[PDB]
Amino acid sequence: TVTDIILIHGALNRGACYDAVVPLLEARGYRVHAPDLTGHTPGDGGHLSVVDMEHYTRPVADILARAEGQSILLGHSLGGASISWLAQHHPDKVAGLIYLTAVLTAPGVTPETFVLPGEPNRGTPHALDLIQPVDRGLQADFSRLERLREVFMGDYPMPPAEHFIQTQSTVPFGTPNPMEGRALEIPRLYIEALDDVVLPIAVQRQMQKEFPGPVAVVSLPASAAPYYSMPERLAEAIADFADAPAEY
Repeated sequence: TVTDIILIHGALNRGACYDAVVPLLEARGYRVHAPDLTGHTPGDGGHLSVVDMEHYTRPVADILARAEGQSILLGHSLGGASISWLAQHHPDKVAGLIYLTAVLTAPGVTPETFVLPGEPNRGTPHALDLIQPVDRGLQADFSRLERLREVFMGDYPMPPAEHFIQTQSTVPFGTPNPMEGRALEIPRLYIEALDDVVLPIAVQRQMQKEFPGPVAVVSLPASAAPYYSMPERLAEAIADFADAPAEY
């Protein structure tokens, strides 16, 4: 039944960020994908090209279309707003959702609800401090490289440029979760990064607790990027979920 595993990057990242994890899942017998979202491939136009969530997620819709069977969608950090949106529109194509220290927001709730300071257990003030506006775009603050590294990339045994883009579209921050009806019947899994300081473990829990209905959860002892510090443990739980998502 489950045929493809689709891994989806966070803000300012690219598909390639998952390089270490892809062949581990492939060994578990899956067609594994790590596409760039719209605006995330150098030479494609960048952040102003992204019209809306449909346009931003099209490279994932396209893959799901050629899928022989069912798919698991994984989102990292900001990626969770992409897989919630896709779930609404292709629930026939999706068998399961993985939120990897990602943004899981209740129906009709935007991700910014949890980036901005607020109560209870809201705010990502490390990221607001290191990611800055430009033009409608967001971009890291390159005057503080070591800070950029300990905060966003401390799990890397720095990463290579293939893993990143310069400018991020604001589209997925302001677009609210459209999941209704069948989409809420998809099994949901949240993988926590317990030592994350981008998205504090308290915010992660506040998001699991605020989503209507059950969320299965696995806890990883990682920081903002578990695909760097522990690909093997991560793939394993990803494949244990794709082996039978209704019962994990």
